[PDB]
Amino acid sequence: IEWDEKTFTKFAYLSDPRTRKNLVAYVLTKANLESNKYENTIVIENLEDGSRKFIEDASMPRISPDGKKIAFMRFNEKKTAQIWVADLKTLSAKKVLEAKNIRSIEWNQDSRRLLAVGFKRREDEDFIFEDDVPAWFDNMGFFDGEKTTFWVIDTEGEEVIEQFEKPRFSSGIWHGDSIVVSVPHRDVIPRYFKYWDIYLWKDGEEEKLFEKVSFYAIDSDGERILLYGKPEKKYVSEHDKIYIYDGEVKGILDDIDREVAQAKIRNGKVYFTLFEEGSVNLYLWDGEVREIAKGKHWIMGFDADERLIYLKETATRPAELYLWDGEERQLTDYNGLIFKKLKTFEPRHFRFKSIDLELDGWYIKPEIKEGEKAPVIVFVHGGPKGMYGYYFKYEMQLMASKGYYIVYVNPRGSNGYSEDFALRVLERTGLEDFQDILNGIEEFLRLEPQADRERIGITGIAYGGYMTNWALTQSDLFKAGISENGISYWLTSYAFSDIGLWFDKEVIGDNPLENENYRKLSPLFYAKNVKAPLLLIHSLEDYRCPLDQSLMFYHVLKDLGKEVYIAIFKKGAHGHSIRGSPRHRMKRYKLFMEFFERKLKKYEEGFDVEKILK
Amino acid sequence: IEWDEKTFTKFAYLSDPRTRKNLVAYVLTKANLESNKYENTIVIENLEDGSRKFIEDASMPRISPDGKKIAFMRFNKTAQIWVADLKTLSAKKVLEAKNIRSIEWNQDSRRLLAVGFKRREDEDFIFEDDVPAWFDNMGFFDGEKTTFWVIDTEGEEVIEQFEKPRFSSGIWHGDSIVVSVPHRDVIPRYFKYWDIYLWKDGEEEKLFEKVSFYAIDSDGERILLYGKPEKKYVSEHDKIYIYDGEVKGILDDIDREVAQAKIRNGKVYFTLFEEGSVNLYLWDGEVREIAKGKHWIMGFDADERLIYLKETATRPAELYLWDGEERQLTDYNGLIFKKLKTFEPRHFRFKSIDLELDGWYIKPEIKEGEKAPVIVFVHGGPKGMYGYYFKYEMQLMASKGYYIVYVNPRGSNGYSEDFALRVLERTGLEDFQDILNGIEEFLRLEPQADRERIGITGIAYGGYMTNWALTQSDLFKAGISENGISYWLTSYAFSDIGLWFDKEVIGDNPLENENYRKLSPLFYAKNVKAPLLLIHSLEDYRCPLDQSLMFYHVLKDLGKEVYIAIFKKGAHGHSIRGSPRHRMKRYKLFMEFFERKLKKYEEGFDVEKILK
Amino acid sequence: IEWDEKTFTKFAYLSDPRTRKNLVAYVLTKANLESNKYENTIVIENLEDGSRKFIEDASMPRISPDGKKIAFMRFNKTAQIWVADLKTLSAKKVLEAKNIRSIEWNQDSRRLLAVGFKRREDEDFIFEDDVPAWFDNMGFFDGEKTTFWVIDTEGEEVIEQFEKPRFSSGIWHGDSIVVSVPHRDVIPRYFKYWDIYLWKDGEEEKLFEKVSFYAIDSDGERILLYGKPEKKYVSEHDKIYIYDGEVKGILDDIDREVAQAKIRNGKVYFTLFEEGSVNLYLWDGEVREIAKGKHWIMGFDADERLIYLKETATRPAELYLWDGEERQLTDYNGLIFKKLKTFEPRHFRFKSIDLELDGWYIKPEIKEGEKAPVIVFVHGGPKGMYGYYFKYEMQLMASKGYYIVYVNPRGSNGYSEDFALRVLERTGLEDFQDILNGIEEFLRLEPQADRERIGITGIAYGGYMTNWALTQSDLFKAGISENGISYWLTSYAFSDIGLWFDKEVIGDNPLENENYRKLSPLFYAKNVKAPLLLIHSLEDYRCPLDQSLMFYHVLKDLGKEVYIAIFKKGAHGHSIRGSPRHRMKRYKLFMEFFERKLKKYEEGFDVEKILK
Ligand SMILES: [Cl-]
Ligand SMILES: [Mg+2]
Ligand SMILES: [Mg+2]
Ligand SMILES: [Mg+2]
Ligand SMILES: [Mg+2]
Ligand SMILES: [Mg+2]
Ligand SMILES: [Mg+2]
Ligand SMILES: [Mg+2]
Repeated sequence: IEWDEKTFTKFAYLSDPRTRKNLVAYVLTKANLESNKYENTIVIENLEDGSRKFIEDASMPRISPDGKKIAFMRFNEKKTAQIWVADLKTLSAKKVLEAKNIRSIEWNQDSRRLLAVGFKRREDEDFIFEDDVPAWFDNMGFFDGEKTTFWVIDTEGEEVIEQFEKPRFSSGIWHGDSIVVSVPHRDVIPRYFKYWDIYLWKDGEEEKLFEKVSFYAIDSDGERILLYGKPEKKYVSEHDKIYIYDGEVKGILDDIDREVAQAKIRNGKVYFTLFEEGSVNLYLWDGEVREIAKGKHWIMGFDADERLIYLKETATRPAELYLWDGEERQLTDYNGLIFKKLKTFEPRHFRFKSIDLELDGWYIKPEIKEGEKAPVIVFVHGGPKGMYGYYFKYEMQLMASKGYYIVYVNPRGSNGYSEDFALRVLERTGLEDFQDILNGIEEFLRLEPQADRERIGITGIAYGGYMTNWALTQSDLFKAGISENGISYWLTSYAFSDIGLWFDKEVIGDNPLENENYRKLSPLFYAKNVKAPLLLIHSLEDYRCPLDQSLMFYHVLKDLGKEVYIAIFKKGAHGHSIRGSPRHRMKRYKLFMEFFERKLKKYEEGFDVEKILK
Repeated sequence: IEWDEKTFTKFAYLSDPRTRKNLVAYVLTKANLESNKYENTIVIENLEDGSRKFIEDASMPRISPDGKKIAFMRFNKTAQIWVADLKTLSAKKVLEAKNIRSIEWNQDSRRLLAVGFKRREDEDFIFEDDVPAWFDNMGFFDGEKTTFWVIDTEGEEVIEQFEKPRFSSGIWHGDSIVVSVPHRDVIPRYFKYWDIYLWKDGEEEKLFEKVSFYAIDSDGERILLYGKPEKKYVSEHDKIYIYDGEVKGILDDIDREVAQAKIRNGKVYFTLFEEGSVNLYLWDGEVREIAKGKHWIMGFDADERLIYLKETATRPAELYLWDGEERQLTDYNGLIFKKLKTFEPRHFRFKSIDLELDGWYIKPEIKEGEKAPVIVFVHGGPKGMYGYYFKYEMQLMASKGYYIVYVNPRGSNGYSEDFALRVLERTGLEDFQDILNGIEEFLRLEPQADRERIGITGIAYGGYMTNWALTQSDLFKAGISENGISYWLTSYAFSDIGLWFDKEVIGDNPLENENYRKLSPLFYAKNVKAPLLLIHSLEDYRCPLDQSLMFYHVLKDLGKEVYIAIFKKGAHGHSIRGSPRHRMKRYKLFMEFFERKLKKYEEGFDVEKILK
Repeated sequence: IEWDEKTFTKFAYLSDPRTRKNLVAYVLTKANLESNKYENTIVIENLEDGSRKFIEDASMPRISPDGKKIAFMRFNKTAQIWVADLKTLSAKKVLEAKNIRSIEWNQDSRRLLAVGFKRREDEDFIFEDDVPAWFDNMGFFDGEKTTFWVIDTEGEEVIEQFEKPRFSSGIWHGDSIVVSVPHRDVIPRYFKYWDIYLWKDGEEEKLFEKVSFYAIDSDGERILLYGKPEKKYVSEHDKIYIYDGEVKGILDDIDREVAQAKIRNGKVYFTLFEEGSVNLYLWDGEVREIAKGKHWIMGFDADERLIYLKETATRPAELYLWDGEERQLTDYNGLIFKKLKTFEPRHFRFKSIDLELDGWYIKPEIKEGEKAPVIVFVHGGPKGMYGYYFKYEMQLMASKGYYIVYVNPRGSNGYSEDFALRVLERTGLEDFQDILNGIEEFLRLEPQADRERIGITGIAYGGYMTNWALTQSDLFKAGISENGISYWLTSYAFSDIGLWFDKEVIGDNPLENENYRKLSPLFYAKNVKAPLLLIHSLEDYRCPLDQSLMFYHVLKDLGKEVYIAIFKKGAHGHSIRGSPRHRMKRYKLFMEFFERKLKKYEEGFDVEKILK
């Protein structure tokens, strides 16, 4: 009906599509605000006639290759997950295995065995013990000396007939009757996202396929293994590509310089998506690269067996399921009725010149009077290699409905462009990519006289949050800001955060203990400069950008007599904005709105959370 | 009985002594390892007859001024104030109150003064508009404000309430309340400046503005202040003053710090940190020593009688009475200790730079022809003090065949104010040498100590000094650093006392000032060749997890041998104050790591096989 | 994967096959060690699309004759009868049922016949006016009578009920019910004589008076009877008969016992005990075989199809279909038994006294030039049979390096009737010789078997043989005796089946008969030279606890080395039917006891240390 902090609860969220023969499966997720829980329903849709059947309180659908049956997960309260198998015809099901700590399940070609990947920890009640690095990872909790577990599960007898473990952050996939195992390669310390060793495992014995390469195995058609990466990388920020390995490594993407978002191989054909200029598009490789779905949108996921299906999300609509027969046909409209009565604001794309480059930019125009001006919010995506674009961004439609101009850009370092365009940001953070945004703003103001230049706020999460702190220390233009799970100091990010030990050396430069860049590019040392009211938002479970990042910056700013507030969420990780409990997320949305309302649209003194939140 | 990780559970811990007339009240606390809980039993003794009655599962005893009745607390999740007639010990639930930090009797034996706090208390998120965002052992402030309740114990109602800013305190003075509040300039000045008000019937009058002391007690005629009238540094020795309407310092001739003190009918009882001891004195208009020697007086109370809790290096506290002489009231742990070997430390003086410093060591039972390894303890601080109190680890490791050694480097409490102030901005320089010197001198008096094996451990500042040691020195063969500091800058912007404490102890303009990076172990991490164990807890806001974890992460990035154990619960003091099962595990770990990385080295550390 | 105490939990156990039209249904059972529970899942297979569908946490599948619906039970302490539509498997709850032992469809695919029991159910005490006071696996009778309910599954009501004496049974015959009730003279004669009635609408006529068979099945024109018309000994082979109102025995020229039988459309499907095998046959008016080989057919059903469970010495049952050839329907354990080694027993013939006997032995993997210890297993009985079924302990111990050796002594099932009758009042005489002689022939065949370590073990009658062996012989270096017999007199008076069984197998006039003392191991106890482990369970009324405990106490009084393990739960059959955790402990115990007293003898058995 109207846009507010709850409206997101009214959307149907689709995820994790799967297909075999003429069947499609996916997960329907709702945010239940009353019970404060997410509900999951696997939907199984027959092609031809649109008929649906359901598996309630379940997720991770996997359809057996023979299309006779489907495997899934139910989660528990008692804190344990169960693996179930149901027959596809009647949907009667049985409980196969009770498994905690299971991150994935994949069918074998025989529609009998499953491959489960998971982890084991030390699990002492009173304390965690760590001999390795890092001590934690975001959304995974404290590693507590975690290792990777592999289970070959028989769904008939319901037993684990094979099990072995590997180092932390390994992964595996079926290759025929054998398993392809990717283990992060270790020199001084495991080199994550950089180098892997790859093995071929069958019946307790393995052989090494690759030594210290830059790619890992994401899929197999049983003849060929699909490799995701480059064979070798100078920078993890380099565009990931895809390779087919028959015993020779043949890259099919060499001519195309873009990063591969997602890929799957079936029957020698390879379906994959790319980041391009704010979009994520779907292509097929039959031995030539062919276009499938390309436009202003993001393809969130896809699967192909006899048929090709994918989820398509847009700037104004959450994902719906589509089928491609050689023409695109839309299979589901879940949110059709809600958005019939709900106004959406489409972003207008513009080009602008910044230094030596021409960049992409977008703004949303609220409804205002021909005789009046509107306040502006500048969003800055996480990164640096994140990308803004044609996906669905809640806050943006929210604030547009409330009368704000919405403006965002893809500064150098962003994904969706040339590899070089991305690498440029390296040890450049806060210099050129910040000018990119200021120039994007300026071109925007010129395109839109009705935007009031005197009220312009800025907000961002993660890297965006760092950019928000930076913007307030380095510029006079912003009347308000909201910084979330950001970075005020690069050094602690290097030592503290989950990925800090590798990522920072690359993005901020080497020799962190010495290198003066770390204090030079960090907003924390520029604190005396901030003249704007600022809200900091953080979450206690976020190991990507740890609590200190927000809290130090807040404490110091307060010591300098600045106006700043900190909201610390008791639960939730780095992604808590989208992934936290519905009630949590709602309160954040309410806070986000109200701050921009009282600090930007019209400035008023102080912030009273008790009175404001009701 | 033998010494191990479980041995601390067998001790009776006494606390919070109280007296009115001839009656004595105190708390008996046992650590139950099975139920993994602490058990509290209020014991009430008749000064004669030795007779003991009890109040089960309760604490915070307060005896009425008329000694007819006693107030106490029972904690569940809510706390309840109870009142029992002392004669039959029959009791009634008076007020059910969560977040009450204290209770005190009005002179009339009717009204109570209860000092709590109120917070925003949203379930999903905390919101902070003030500083700091948290305090160690108090949790996240979440906009905390101080509350004051005047409770009538008869009708059982709250007849008065008002609130003050965070960290405010109050006490009874006659029929009014003395309210001390932290003074605000930009941010509240904690431990530095206070405004003091006198409060009655809704109206207040400001007694003091921007003073370095606050009101710690009253006899109702006079007000006892704790602090100085003005301080250039918080690290200055805190003294006592009698305010009758004119401030009079009674301590002006003694340069020492007061630990504790109270006023009863014109007379002032107090304790001082002196050279590794805490001694009890009485001021009747002259300073007269009551209990002095090698020990700590951990608490005391006096009305018609003077009682106190004495604790020594070989023993946990017991209750003592003094008439003209000392008489030991209770032996709780005697039977147990009869069966347990105890080690008295040996006092020794040493030369460090220009000063003569105190030192101590404990000598194990050693084979006539053999040498023993050494464990160096560094106390919290900088203004903490080692001495004659009871340190579990020391006894434990002693009975385990280790040399125990510790010193009081400059900056330590218990000496001249200047002796303490010397450390300011000097952290890791002079005091470290003081430790290096004390060590040498020790090795000299004890040739039996094996210089080839010397370890070091410490908590908080002691943890920092441990880190510092392994970066600055090839002397130590291993270390255990608990809740310490690898980096001073974050200690400034992150922890609870950082904003002020760091500026004074480290330097001003922290963002610029290079001292923060120079005295910070994290930058010297390349220099560490000794195996290190890093210990932390998730609830400690004094020295946040970043201090231990960043250090551990960096060291691992450099290929050093290091380990980290992070306790899912507990604050800065979790080692002593953690849950029994928690504390035992830490003891067993502490124990095993010194065994395996120091006494006889070995490769790797397996916490699974080693714990059980 | 490796063989150990826990390996049995990795196998899928199928039971209770049923079929109608093109449909098949059976029960999948798994032993869950973590939850310590047995899990059942009804599996329904279509012979059309070769597909599976499931009914979770359920058993007793019964498919309606028209193939449209399936009835089943869910237990938990109640039980409930459900009905599901076979196409979608949507299910509705029909009747909440306590004490229902069986359910069967009427030809109308509407009504069920439930047979069950009712007792006195006093909370504090059981009261018994009949015999016996208890039955193994049924608990104490407490006055129990058999109850019969006719249930309409549409309206979900009991339309008909009546009751008969204890141990009565019934089956549908057309629209009527054939009731078999035990014939009473002084006490009911169980397993000897029955009276048979035809019951409809509250009315009954008597078909048979005091006959030695009862009614097993009906095709609605014909009643299948199981027994003989007249048996002198209950140990006589039970045969099958067809009653159209004249009685025709179909097996007359075959002297073998029928294990199971069913009748559909004038044809009779049945199994036979033959020489270690249980084989499937059909009778179309001439006996013709279906599945014959080294195997046991554990169950079967026929309507439009013939399906059966087949189990072998190396594999648990899998399901098969017979179209005129055998086709394997299920391999549940196939993947497991790729990675798990199994041992096919070698069959051998030997001579004993006047007979030629069957024997089997498993040869372990041995270091050549060295020898392996032996374990003789004795089957229950005496009319039990060893053979081609799957015996866990045998696979377990063979994998641990033991020879396994067992025989069917005279009195065993699966040979001529006279062969079975030979053992009567002979227990411990000839059949024990049969075992000794078999062992001797085996030692010849396997010179690598070490005759200086040979153990012996058995359950029930086999525990009897184990006791007997240690008192009657010097051959054995150790033994494990489970739920056996030391003293026959108490077997007769105390045990569930004693009053009839012991008169037939041991002898008549039990109180006056010297055989009861003479064949009892207990009276020879002074003879035992070999360490012995006794195993019992408190719930076994087949061989009551005194059997093990008296033998134990006596042996101790004589200074012998003996131990006793008493399982707090479980009946006679607890080794297989006990709770998974229970069964695991039993296995671990069995294994470790043979290891430490047989393979290499050591002093003492410390159970707290030996099992985890
Ligand atoms: Cl299956
Ligand atoms: Mg809802
Ligand atoms: Mg199951
Ligand atoms: Mg990448
Ligand atoms: Mg009351
Ligand atoms: Mg002080
Ligand atoms: Mg019903
Ligand atoms: Mg029979």
